[PDB]
Amino acid sequence: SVRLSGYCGSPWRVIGYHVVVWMMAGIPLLLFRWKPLWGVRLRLRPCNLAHAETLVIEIWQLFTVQVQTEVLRYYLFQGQRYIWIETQQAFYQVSLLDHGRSCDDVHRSRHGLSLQDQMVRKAIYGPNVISIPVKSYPQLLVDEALNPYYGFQAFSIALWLADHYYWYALCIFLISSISICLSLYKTRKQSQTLRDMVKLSMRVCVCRPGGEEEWVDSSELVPGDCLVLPQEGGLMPCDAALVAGECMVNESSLTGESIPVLKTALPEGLGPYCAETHRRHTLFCGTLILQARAYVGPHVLAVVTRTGFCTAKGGLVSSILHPFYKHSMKFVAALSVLALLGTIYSIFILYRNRVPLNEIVIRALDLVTVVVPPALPAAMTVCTLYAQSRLRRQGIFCIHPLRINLGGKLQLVCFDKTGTLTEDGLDVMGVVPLKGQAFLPLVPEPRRLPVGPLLRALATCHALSRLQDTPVGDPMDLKMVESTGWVLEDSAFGTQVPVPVSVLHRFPFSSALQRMSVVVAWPGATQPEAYVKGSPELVAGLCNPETVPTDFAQMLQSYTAAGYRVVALASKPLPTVPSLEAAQQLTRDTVEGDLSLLGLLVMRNLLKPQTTPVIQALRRTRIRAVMVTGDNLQTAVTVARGCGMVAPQEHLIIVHATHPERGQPASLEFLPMESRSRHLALSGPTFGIIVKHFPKLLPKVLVQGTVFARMAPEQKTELVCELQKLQYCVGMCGDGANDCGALKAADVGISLSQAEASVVSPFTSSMASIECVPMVIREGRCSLDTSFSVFKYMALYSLTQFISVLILYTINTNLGDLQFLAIDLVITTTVAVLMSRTGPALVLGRVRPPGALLSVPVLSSLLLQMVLVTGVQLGGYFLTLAQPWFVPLNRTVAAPDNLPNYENTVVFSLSSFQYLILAAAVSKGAPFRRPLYTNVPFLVALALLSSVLVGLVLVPGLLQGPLALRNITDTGFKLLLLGLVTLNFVGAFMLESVLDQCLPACLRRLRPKRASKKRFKQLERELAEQPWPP
Ligand SMILES: CC(C)CCC[C@@H](C)[C@H]1CC[C@H]2[C@@H]3CC=C4C[C@@H](OC(=O)CCC(=O)O)CC[C@]4(C)[C@H]3CC[C@]12C
Ligand SMILES: CC(C)CCC[C@@H](C)[C@H]1CC[C@H]2[C@@H]3CC=C4C[C@@H](OC(=O)CCC(=O)O)CC[C@]4(C)[C@H]3CC[C@]12C
Ligand SMILES: CC(C)CCC[C@@H](C)[C@H]1CC[C@H]2[C@@H]3CC=C4C[C@@H](OC(=O)CCC(=O)O)CC[C@]4(C)[C@H]3CC[C@]12C
Ligand code: ALF
Ligand SMILES: [Mg+2]
Repeated sequence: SVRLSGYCGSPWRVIGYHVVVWMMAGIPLLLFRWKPLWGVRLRLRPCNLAHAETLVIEIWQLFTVQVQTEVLRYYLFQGQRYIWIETQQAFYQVSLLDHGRSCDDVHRSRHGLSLQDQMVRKAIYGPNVISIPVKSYPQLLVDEALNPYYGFQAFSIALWLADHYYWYALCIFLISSISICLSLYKTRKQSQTLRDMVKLSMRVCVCRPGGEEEWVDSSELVPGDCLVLPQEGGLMPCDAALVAGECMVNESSLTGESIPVLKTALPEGLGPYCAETHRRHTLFCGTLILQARAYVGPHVLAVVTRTGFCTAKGGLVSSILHPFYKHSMKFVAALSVLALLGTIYSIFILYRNRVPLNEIVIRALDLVTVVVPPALPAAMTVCTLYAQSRLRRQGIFCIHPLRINLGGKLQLVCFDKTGTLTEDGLDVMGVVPLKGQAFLPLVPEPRRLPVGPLLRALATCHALSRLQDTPVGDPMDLKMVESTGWVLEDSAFGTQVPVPVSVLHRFPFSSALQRMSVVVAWPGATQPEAYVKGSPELVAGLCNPETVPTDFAQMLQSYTAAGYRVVALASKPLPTVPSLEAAQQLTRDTVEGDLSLLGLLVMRNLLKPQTTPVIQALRRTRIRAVMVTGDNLQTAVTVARGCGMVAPQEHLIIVHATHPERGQPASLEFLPMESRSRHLALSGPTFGIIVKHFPKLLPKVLVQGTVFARMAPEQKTELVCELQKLQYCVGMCGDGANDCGALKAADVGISLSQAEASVVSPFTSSMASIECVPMVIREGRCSLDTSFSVFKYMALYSLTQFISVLILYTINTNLGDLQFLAIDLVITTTVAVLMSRTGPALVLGRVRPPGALLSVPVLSSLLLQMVLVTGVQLGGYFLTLAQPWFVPLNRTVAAPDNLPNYENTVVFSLSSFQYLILAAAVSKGAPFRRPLYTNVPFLVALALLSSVLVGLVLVPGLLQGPLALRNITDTGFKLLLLGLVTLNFVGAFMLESVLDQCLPACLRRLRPKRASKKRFKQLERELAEQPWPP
């Protein structure tokens, strides 16, 4: 359901809105960006939809759209046009304008569209272009830079500039500015790349009423134009229906398969033309026409049905354009409420301490920046930068490094079959000869055959030509001739190293007979030899019944039930004289009759050598591998059993759904096919029928579905989205244009292609194997572990500084600008960068990292470490006050005037060690990272900073002038402080170990969680309890 709200404008009201939102305050702009309803109710008056100039489109999601008048009122919502029909008084979508018009209606368009008609239809539908918007850098910045965090960072920078904290403000400002500039550049470059990808400019020939023909740009195409298709082929500029002639189309952009698809003219009937019902008569935008035949009439005719975004390619592009962090944000909000409480206490004590008002405000507001660290996201990003560098070294290119963290959450990866799991093209599996009347064993090496009829039939029965000293022609012909070892030189062929045979004539391959004929001869022969090659069931009807085996159909189906490309070959001795004076005057029908079937050639798309190891490694780590292919279900099932997606002990069930016809509803048919433990296999049609008519059975299908074949690109996207609705973290790995929606919609989409799929995918790999998936999963698990560690350190760091500054505020002192700077810059930056440094573990494990920062382990660790930190700091403070040499701090003045003093000195000396202790304690090794002792730079940095601090404590006058520290002459007290920090070190490491070891066991044995939050785990539970298909 949708709702259209109409708003006009008043100039006085427009100026009034602008002044009230600009001169009064800047906050109203952000308030209106957070809810645009108030902004549109203030700036625009409500107007009747017939006069509206602004519409609020709400689907809950709210959108605002400007209404454009040519007259023709219309608007664009997500690339789709909604023209205003005055007679019906509504904004009707242009996709529905000629919906349900008959096949005779399409056929009457074969004479073309006039110029007046084309102009009105271009006014209505627009140009035949997929127009992708590339925003300007200000327009692009308003989206990102208005992040709430960036506002908090701006507030903190302004505060630090008001507080003479210039250097850390400059560091934070530089980091944020470079990050924003990089994000803007990346987004604009990706937009420009996608725009260049979807752009299609070409000259097309359209029929015009009166018999004429006009060459126009493909953008001038409107629904109702009659395209004149080139006989030589080419890219299809729009969606069309064939009304005259036939075509051979490469539909890999829709299916991923380069096999030629035959398109025939639409049938003339009084029934509504449908792109799915008449898919075999429809030419889709972006697909490649290989050749077009005009049997009746001069030229091949197609009637334009959909242009622009209304094409299937346009729908895919629109889906691409218009589709841990939660707990991080909630923890930051909790840090903010703690900031409010600490600010109240700070105001109270500073007013007690007789601090001036402006200084009270500065201190209380600086406490907020203290407890909420402005440098948290950069610290979280450093680990993803390390992971991205490692991945680029391994050949995997990531455009957004923060997407790497999602690799640690993946429980399911979807795979395209062709080019991703299997090779791009077919390979010669063998040739099946015939001895006598029965089949022979399959011969994997056709050149190992003797020099007989079948070898020369494989070698010379084709239509290849030599070009650039390289054979060019039919691809399967090229591969079989490469297999035979014979080299091309009508034509002649030399054996692999026999007698070189020369072709005497050749009859072309026609799509009607779907078979080819040649006539060959050689010196030392008795008579010429004619070869025939084509569809095996069609060649079998021409040979003698005493040559075709009785097991022919069964063997052919056994071959083709696995997705093999069988092609038969036959031959004939001809009583013709061995001369071209009679051999070129043969009619082909006499050659096709009385054949002798020589055998079959079996071609298959082989599984890549890296596929089965990776799939078995994924299944061993309990990650679901799902085949989502555009190919047929038999090939998909065979490849899924081949790559180990379906183990031989496991059961596969085909789910077949039937459309609800007149009088009976849709039904689900389950047919178990002989060889988790239960896998489901279904087609695109079945997937759609289940999505529409069985929405309660759909989750079980998605939880048990392993093979999804014959899927359209939007169906791949829908599968990815429906699996994400089950709370899966979904990965997609594909290499085709039909995979772009699923690669953009997936959490981790890896592109095996460098063209037209690299644009929309977060990750691109230079290797054509799926070995990138375990690499990305390992790097993502390492990055998620490292990000947990860095977040825990920054939280502990924020709290430690909070406790320090509170203890010091209570006595009317502070830490010190240079002590603040040491802690903020030197310690914290060194620690964050060298924590993020370590790489991933070498082995994938079955257990994956936690994806929740609000977990009980994380919160318990933080709380206990902070208890120990607060205890050590308060104990050192109260031990300092108990000393005989201790003197109070002259509370009459405030910091930094009362510095140096013993209290700040001891508090800083303790907390500065605590930062390194917590840094070392939150860091982890196994199972998702390399061992912590291998991080030699980090350990050396910890030791060096510890030695610097031990010098600050022990060596008199060491940096005490700069850091405004007080000299303590009691060496026993300094040794007591060092023993206290050693206590904190040992206690922090023991706390981390005790938690990481015994907290899971206690959480399990104490309160058992029988039900997971994940929807798919609950579905797996209830399927284990009650298996759905009985
Ligand atoms: C406030 C200021 C002073 C902070 C400055 C911090 C920078 C010096 C940090 C932030 C990100 C760090 C980078 C994070 C990622 C990497 C990748 C790393 O290279 C690899 O990981 C290759 C490994 C492989 O391919 O096997 C080299 C260090 C480097 C550039 C780090 C260099 C130091 C950087 C630039
Ligand atoms: C007057 C005082 C308060 C100013 C201190 C100067 C800082 C700008 C210096 C002191 C310590 C320096 C840090 C020393 C250690 C590191 C780790 C280093 O990491 C790497 O080189 C990556 C190599 C790898 O991982 O392979 C990046 C620079 C950085 C953060 C340096 C950034 C600049 C720092 C913060
Ligand atoms: C006055 C100066 C010289 C003080 C020196 C302090 C050092 C003795 C501290 C600083 C950092 C500490 C290191 C911090 C962390 C590690 C990793 C830790 O390894 C493990 O926890 C096992 C599993 C894993 O590596 O993940 C072993 C101790 C060690 C080297 C610590 C050993 C003692 C170190 C070197
Ligand atoms: F390459 Al595919 F489905 F196998 F698009
Ligand atoms: Mg593919």
